[PDB]
Amino acid sequence: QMPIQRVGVRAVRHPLTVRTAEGETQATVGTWNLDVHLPADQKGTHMSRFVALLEERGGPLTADAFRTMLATMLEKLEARAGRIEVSFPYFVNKTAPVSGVRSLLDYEVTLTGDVRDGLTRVFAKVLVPVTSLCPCSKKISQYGAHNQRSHVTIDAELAADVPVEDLIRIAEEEASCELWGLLKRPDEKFVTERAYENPKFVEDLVRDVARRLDADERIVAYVLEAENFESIHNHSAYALIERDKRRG
Amino acid sequence: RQMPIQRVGVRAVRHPLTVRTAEGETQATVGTWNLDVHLPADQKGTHMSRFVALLEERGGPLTADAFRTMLATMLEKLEARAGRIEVSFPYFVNKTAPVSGVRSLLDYEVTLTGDVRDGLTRVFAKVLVPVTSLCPCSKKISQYGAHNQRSHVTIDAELAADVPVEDLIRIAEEEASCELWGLLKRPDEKFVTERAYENPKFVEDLVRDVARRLDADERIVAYVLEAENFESIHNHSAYALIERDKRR
Amino acid sequence: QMPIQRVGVRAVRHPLTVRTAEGETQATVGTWNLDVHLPADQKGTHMSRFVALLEERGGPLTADAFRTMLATMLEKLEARAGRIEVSFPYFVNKTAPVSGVRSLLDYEVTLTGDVRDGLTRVFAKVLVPVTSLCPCSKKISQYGAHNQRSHVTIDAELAADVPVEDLIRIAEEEASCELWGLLKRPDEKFVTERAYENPKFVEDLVRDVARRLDADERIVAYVLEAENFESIHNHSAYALIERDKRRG
Amino acid sequence: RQMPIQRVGVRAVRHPLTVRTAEGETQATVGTWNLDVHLPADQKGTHMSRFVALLEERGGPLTADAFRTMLATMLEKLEARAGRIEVSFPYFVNKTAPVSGVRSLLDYEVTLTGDVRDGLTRVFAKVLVPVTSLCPCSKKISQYGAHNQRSHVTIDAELAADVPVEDLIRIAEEEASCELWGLLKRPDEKFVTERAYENPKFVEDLVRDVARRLDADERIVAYVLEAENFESIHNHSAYALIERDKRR
Ligand SMILES: [Mn+2]
Ligand SMILES: [Mn+2]
Ligand SMILES: [Mn+2]
Ligand SMILES: [Mn+2]
Repeated sequence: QMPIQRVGVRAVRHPLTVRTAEGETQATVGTWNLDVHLPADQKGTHMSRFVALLEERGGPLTADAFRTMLATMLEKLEARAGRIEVSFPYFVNKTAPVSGVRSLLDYEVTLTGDVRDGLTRVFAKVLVPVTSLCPCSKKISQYGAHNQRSHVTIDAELAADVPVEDLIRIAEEEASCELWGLLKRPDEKFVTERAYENPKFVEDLVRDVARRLDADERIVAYVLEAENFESIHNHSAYALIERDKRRG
Repeated sequence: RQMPIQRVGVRAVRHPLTVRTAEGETQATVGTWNLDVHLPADQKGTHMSRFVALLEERGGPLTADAFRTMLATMLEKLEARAGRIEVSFPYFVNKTAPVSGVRSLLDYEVTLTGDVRDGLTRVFAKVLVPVTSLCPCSKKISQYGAHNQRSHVTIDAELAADVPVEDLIRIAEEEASCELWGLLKRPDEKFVTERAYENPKFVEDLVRDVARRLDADERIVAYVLEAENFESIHNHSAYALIERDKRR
Repeated sequence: QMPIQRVGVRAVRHPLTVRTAEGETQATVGTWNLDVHLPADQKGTHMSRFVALLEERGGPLTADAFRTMLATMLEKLEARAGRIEVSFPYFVNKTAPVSGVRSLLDYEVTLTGDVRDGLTRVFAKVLVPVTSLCPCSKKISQYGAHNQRSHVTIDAELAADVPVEDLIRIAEEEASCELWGLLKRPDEKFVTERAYENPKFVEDLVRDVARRLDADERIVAYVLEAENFESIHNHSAYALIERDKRRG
Repeated sequence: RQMPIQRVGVRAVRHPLTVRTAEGETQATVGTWNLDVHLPADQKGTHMSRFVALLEERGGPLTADAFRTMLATMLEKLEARAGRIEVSFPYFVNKTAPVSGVRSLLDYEVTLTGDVRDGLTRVFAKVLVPVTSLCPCSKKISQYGAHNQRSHVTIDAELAADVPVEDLIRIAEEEASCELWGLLKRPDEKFVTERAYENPKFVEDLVRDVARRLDADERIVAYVLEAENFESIHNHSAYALIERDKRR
């Protein structure tokens, strides 16, 4: 006797191909969460149809194909509102700072689509691993400064199409240092020095990243998180910034 | 860096906890704490150290009113005007088997959240209840048998007035095809298998039946109800979400 | 002043391509654990070299390439003993029982190589999701019978090259019913009936699977596990069988 | 089906636990239990129900001797001659900060295993100690700074004579670059940053230093020691394993 906002399949693991900024087609494994709105006067959705769209679907998952999948799901399941969400690991070939030795780095990307109330919204979320270094530990200590691996997460509601790599760079750029999978000894020296030279508190990280998200038209709203897995503790330091530019 | 941060603090701090039962008995459980505060735009950083001190000093059972005293003490000790406390912990209920009566303990995952922002104190209670599901379709189409799977019903509830988790569990255990038990006897296995078969329910029916009972409690202003069936026939889960705010 | 049996990198996520029994090349994401033995008179291994073998390596990961990687690692790291281990999700296009509707299913495959004491050993481990159904619940109940999703894991030490798909079939074949991602209504009926018709206890599952591993020459030893995620309980039923045919 | 099963029983049963401290104080913690028995070849199946009954009836602190009484009661109640009990739980130790002395609790993950097979009773103790690591290479090559990461040292120890976990933690906390604390003050952050810098250690050095101290305890017949550095500079971990059996 009541409508259900989300009703559908969840945790469907299924192969995916994305297209890199470099034009390459990247093959990965995704986890899909496809759901639809059920009108009160409807007893139940057709669950076999979700798995069928995933099997029928083909090609690289471009921004346009993503939107075409959301519409195809609503037409095939006979719905007016619904959401599609896929999570997958994404890889970028990076270049070491001094040696130039190429190596891959792994990011976690979640892509979401949602049509409700005649409005379609696309969301880009990337978790970017980075190195942080406390400025206090550096300032009060004769030698050394505590450093920890950090996870910067950018859940951005796109006003225009934004490459995930555009969000990864903002993260790596405003971080004390960015992670690389292979580092030569000349490279270990530079990363250890540049981090010490650029110590940033979690409040500084999220602030420095937010300013650049603020200044981007393609981002109408975003949730920004930064977690420092403190070496000196068994807990983490956490900071979240929420901004909807449509406010006002 | 001239920008406020809605949430800065410590994350994933495990620490021993004592809570108060509906009976008023105290249960000892381990908790994972999240303590964060709002940071003004002209403030460089909050005191991470103080958040842990509040956990070490705090003692005694975690009564609702005690949870509200802690949220104020946090703002008072970290010199903030807004902030949130989150704590999740396993919760046990001695259960009575349906036919034999053999007592057995069942575990649940409870999360309490308090939040002060814009001069409003809001308390939440989220519980995960483990329950059995049985497909109405399998039962009708098949000559014999009916596929059944373990389900997870999650009730996140903003409580205008305090409500025991026991009260939340009941709405889910009662509205499920059948409740779970740790110890069952041959008499009790027959009842659970027969009763579940006699009350088949789709993920859509389950959330709808739990919503109607959550809609009828004055204490619960708002809620986000989730039901996930781990389908035996597939390696993917069925899902349904109902969100209701009684203010709107 | 002492040797270290395993010393190296761990949790290196990195893209992988395997070749299916159907000749196809399957692209997936792997997690690598590459380690080497350190002689007492050696202070430390070269960790940058592990990541370099992964970046340098190419082609589908065939059984032969896997062995050639283990040797290349020992030669490149200047070791006499060492281990390589990659974990990745693997997909098979299955056909529904009555409708024939094709759909993918996801398995977790771990491949291990180890050279020690002049002996090289290759191990194949596949986790196969399956449906189980209690024979007691069926025997003591007027209607219905409890059914749960199960995970059958086969860690087999190969005496000859064995396709992972050969191990997945043994698992799906001796199970009450095998999982399919897309099932039509004719298909739901068959899977619900065949399971009820073939109820098997966890002790029966592992026994029925072991007999077929026993009778396979390509398997010199294996660890077999079966976990039933009981619908009627919040815990699981577990059975493990260990067999080394070289015993005697 | 004419084949023995080395391990049949229940898995992942969470249940509240009380353990005894080296001080003799009792600590309340939640446990996840694994109770299995050996099944003869001519036996169709063990009684799953009895395993949970043993957990409900059992009370009082989990003293070593009490753990050994439970292993016998299990074989006696399930009518078996071989079997294993495993229980893992968070463990806390009030810690004292190095300069200020501010007490703070730190958590560890402890796993106790008992095993009767071939008429031998074997007790084990596995603990995970959270510790900080600092690279000796970064310290030498770099002009300023030194990269540091949180590490996990795991000691699995077959105990001929009972040993408190406190004794295991000490060997790891002492042999690490620096121990972890929940609450630290500006004086204590300086000490930890300086001390860790003053005692750099490679994953290989750490396991080697912990082994020598584990080799010198008569109570510990055998052990598998693991050390994993979550390197800040990379998204992958350093690893080292040392396995020693003092019988061989
Ligand atoms: Mn710090
Ligand atoms: Mn069904
Ligand atoms: Mn049963
Ligand atoms: Mn290093």
